[PDB]
Amino acid sequence: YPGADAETVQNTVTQVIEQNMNGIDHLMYMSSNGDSTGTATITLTFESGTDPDIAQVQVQNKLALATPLLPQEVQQQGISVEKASSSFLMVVGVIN
Amino acid sequence: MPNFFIDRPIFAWVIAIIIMLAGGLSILKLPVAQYPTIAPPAISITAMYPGADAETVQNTVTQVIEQNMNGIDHLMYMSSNGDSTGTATITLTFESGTDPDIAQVQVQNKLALATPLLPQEVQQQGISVEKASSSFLMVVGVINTNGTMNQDDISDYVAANMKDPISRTSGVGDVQLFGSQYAMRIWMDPNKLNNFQLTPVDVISALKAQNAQVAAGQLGGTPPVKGQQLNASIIAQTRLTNTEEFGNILLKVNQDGSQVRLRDVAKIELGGESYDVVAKFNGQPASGLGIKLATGANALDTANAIRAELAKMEPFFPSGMKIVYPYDTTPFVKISIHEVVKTLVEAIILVFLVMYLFLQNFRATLIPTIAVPVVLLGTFAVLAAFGFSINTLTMFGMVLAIGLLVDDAIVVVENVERVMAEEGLPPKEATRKSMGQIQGALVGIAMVLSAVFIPMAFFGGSTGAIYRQFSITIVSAMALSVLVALILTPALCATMLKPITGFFGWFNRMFDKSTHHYTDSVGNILRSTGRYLVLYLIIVVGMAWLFVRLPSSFLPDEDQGVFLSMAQLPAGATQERTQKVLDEMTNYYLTKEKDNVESVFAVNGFGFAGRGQNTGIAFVSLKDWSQRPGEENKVEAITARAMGYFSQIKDAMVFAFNLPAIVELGTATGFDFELIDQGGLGHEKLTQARNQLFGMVAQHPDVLTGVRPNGLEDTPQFKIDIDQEKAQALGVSISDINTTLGAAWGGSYVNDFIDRGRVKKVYIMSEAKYRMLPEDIGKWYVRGSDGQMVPFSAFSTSRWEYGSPRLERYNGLPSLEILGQAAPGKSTGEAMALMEELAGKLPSGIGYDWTGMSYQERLSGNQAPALYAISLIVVFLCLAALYESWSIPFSVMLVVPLGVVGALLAATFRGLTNDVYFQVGLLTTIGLSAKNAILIVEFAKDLMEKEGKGLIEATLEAVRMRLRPILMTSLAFILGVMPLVISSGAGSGAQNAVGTGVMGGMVTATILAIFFVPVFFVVVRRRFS
Amino acid sequence: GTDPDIAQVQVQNKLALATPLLPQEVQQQGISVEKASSSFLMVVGVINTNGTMNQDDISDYVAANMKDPISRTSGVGDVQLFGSQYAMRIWMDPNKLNNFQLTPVDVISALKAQNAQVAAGQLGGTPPVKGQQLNASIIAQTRL
Amino acid sequence: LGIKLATGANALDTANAIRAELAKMEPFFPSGMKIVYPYDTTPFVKIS
Amino acid sequence: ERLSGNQAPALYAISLIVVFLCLAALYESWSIPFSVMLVVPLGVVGAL
Repeated sequence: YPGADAETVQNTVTQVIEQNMNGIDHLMYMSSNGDSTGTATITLTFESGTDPDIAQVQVQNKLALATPLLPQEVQQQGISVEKASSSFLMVVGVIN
Repeated sequence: MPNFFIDRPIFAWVIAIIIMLAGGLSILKLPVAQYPTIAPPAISITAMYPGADAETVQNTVTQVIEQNMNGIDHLMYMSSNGDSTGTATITLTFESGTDPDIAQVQVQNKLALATPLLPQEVQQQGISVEKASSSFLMVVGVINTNGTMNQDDISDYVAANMKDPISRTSGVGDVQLFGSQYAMRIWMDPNKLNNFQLTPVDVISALKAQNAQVAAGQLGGTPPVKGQQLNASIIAQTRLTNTEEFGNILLKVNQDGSQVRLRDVAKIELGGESYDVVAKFNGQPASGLGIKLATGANALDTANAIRAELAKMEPFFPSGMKIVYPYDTTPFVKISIHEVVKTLVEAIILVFLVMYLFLQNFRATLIPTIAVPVVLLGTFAVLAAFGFSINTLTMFGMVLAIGLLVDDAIVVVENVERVMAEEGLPPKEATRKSMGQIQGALVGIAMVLSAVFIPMAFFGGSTGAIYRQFSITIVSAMALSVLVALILTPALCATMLKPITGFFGWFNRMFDKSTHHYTDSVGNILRSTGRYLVLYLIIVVGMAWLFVRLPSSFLPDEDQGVFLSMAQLPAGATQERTQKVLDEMTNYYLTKEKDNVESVFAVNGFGFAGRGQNTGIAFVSLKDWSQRPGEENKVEAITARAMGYFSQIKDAMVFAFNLPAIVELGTATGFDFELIDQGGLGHEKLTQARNQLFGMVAQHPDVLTGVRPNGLEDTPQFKIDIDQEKAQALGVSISDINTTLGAAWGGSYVNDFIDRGRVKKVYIMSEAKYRMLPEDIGKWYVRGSDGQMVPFSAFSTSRWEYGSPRLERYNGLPSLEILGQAAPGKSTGEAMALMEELAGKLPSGIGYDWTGMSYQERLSGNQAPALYAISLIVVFLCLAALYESWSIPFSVMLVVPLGVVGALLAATFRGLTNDVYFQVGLLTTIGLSAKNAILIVEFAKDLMEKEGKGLIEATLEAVRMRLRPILMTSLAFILGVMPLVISSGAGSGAQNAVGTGVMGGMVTATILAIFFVPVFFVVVRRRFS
Repeated sequence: GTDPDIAQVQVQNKLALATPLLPQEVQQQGISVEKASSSFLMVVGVINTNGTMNQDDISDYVAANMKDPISRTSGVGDVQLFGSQYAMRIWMDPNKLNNFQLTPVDVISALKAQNAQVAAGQLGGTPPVKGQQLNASIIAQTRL
Repeated sequence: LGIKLATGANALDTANAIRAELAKMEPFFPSGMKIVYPYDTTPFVKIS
Repeated sequence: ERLSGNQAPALYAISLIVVFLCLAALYESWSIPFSVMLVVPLGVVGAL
């Protein structure tokens, strides 16, 4: 949500999405945060064993009922849903 | 096995204990819901186009989405409709059993690619893709006792401080809101706008620019200048929040020098997003949340949590609010579940008492009391393995199985009891000999019964979903019972049993006399087998004659405590007139039925058939069952009284009706017809065809009855014609008239704003008093090229014409929903087929198609005889294996008509129907009518083959041996399921259907079988030497 | 062996991050993400014995009344059409346009202004004023 | 119409359904119009 | 880490019982398994 303070992005974007994301199958805990840059990322952690591919479908499916309520600007930017990993597998440094 | 565990009692207990623990653990994890998934998955695509006529939602929204719905897997039929309020839905029904989650995302994805094609307003309002198959767990409604705030305030509060905690509760899979939060509403004023030389386009432009947001970036963000020491983000113009701040929006600066602010040209207030629906509660404003249930969560538990969380926030409600629950399904589930456990515990007591009446020893009656519960707990583990969930179907599919469980415990124990007393063998050795007589038969019973219930599970459509619940429960329970009757009961019998006046002394004396007389009667019959074979034909025709005469239904209706009440007003009736009917409709319930009706959720402007200002609903909630004694205060009686009174109402087609048994589906009674327009003739020509069909079904009043439309008849509608030539002459852009006309009257959604930590819409719309009559069109002014305003009367011609407030489509082509039902005494198959012939002579290019239940019945009906051709043959093969012959199995199969006759006679006399419960009711009677016959024959064959006794002598001994275990099975089972017939309280519609079919069938199955199986065995054996 | 349906979701999930960046003309025409092999399963030809219809009148009927149901039948990924559905063609005349001092931009504006169908609210729609007695939808110009 | 096959779907099962769908459209064809199948590989999956 | 500790008592309680049932089945007595299940504390104390 470009050009949005941390307080405003938290109240408008994250609050709306986080409301319409409770009730997924095998939901363990839900974390979210929005920073001054305007990026508001929500990370869901499913119960160990849930088929990760299917979990994305449910999360992606539910987000559709929430996209209209977000500010008009957010829709243009687009919302990305993809399985996330906390730490790097490796790093490939390039030097001259 | 029986001879392996007999001397290994401990190893039997361990397997019994493991099974018991499996049930205990799985009882605490199994989901509980009123019904399982029955209806096929359905996806609804709702799109709002504010202030749009009925046609427009079709030619720009519904059609465009339909054209782009390509390449979706397992799509069964697509239907849609666009009403006059701007809302169009496209319900896609998929194949039964398809993963709904994958189905929904596929439907959404195609919509996502087609979103750009839709108009700008539709995209701005957003298109919602939901699941329509699921049903509400409960509908919690909040009211306003003091009447100090309208529904909008209540709806806004609910969306802000009640929707969050409820949606975070355990098991709440989806929360819907029956309202709209606040939305800054701007009430324009044509009189004031013309004074200041303004137009609605100017108002829109100012709002779109003076409530925006900016990305100021950073102060000293990368890349910096060398030596920087500070870095902080920049905050630029931010949205407005106060209604006063909106008023100050500067709209125009007069040439003189004065200011023209918005507040001086339009009233501003916090209103609702939509005033289409006006909810009420006993005459007070209200709004509610439609709480659904997540997949795999205790329905009883979740409704307990929700009612507990709302107790936390009870003090925090602003003074005047209160929480009410017009519609809830967990109280009914509580009754429908406990009533079953009251039967599964009454059967155990009855079996304990029944055996104690015959055997007269405590140690004997303790063997079933430990062998029946082990199976009941065991089947839960097997039931939980397949993923099933406790519900009204499986439970009523398990009360039917209690008969199977008992007869697999009475036979094993009773036979052992007979041997000890006749042969005198010790308890540890009597079981070895006793189980040597029926170990083969019991294993055979498992296959034969497994060959009668398994085919039921292979049906298709909605019926297959209901049948699959009964078959798996009965099969699982039956399979375990045989296993637990071959592993555990023999161990208990030997270990527990011991070697061997008043009432019991008299009873034995009388019973001994009876059984001796019974053998005399069969002896007389077997000498004249020819005469009694005639009676077997006079009984089979009776079965066939009565079976056809039995009406066919789907599921019985039950007093769920809530019943709807439609309300339809003539064409064009406004909101005020409807609310007058909905008030005298709510007054009757609270005046003539004050002792039964609890509340009336008098919704307005909403209807199932259609939507508009001339429709209404009232979810009437009745008092608890305990406060409604007798049949005079049931839903069936109350609806009849209300229907009689509402026939006197003028200017309203009011009519009340009870909910369906499974609210997820529709009525599921009758037929569903689509009158497609294949040739592109147009809507007007299509209606001419429907009227032709309606005027031609009248020739067949004895087959088709109550054939009515489901849409809305065309009604007058204002038509405004913009004279293109005149507009150019006066220098007014046609793109400006379309906005002033479309924004002043239809309302527009300019942009969003932030308030109290939430984002809310801003709507502009003319004041209510300036957009009412046709004369008001001339009251609106639009700026010309030179700045001089012109009125709509100068370049607009208006006239009244007819149109359809609710257009409809089907599979992409126009249609006209037609509903109805078959005439009394005529099957839906003939009524359904008659319509095809009638619809086949309509003008060219007008086809048809069956949807809803009829489309499913057009597929399930094919498998009705085919599945029982496999079942009958496989059963015969199993029997031929058990008896080691081809001719003997005829005797076993021929008792099937005996069992059915009792059920049909009882059902017909009680005036029941051939519903789903009854059909399963026959199977257990048929299943438990052969289980008593398979042992009579196998004993006769055993005696004849080993001891060599003559045929007639062998059969007489066989019937004498098996007279006790037949009676205790029938006497205990009939007494066990007698409560289910006398029951008249909550959830009695299902209980009566199951109870009557079983008790009636069992009585004639027991009486006739013990007189006929010996006749069949001798006749079959005689002829097939 | 990859689940073909799960693959499409991920492919189209990523495509939704780039669709806004595409030119408007592409979005209006519509971009379809199909899961179909490049080889044709079969071809359903259509002809007319009379011969009155040309290679386009037949094409319209295939698209109008036949193409849509086929593309939805379970087990069909893509249904290409060997022709073109009808579409009102405006054959412009540069010799005449210059004569009347016009341009294609003016013609585009005229089509959007006049061949446009506008939502027009209702007569006394909600919220009404006490004493109302009639409610009828308003209709303005529609698609030509 | 050049019909393609969705990945993972049976070739002969789909072709059986498509020929069933057209049967519901043949009756309403205007005068002269007729359906001819100039190319289909499914029969080879059946005759073979 | 918290979840590991919470379900630890159930893991030992249910594993001990299953052995008792499995031992009793093999030894056809409710006492001899009670004479082999009394050595586990002599084993656990070794690990601690």
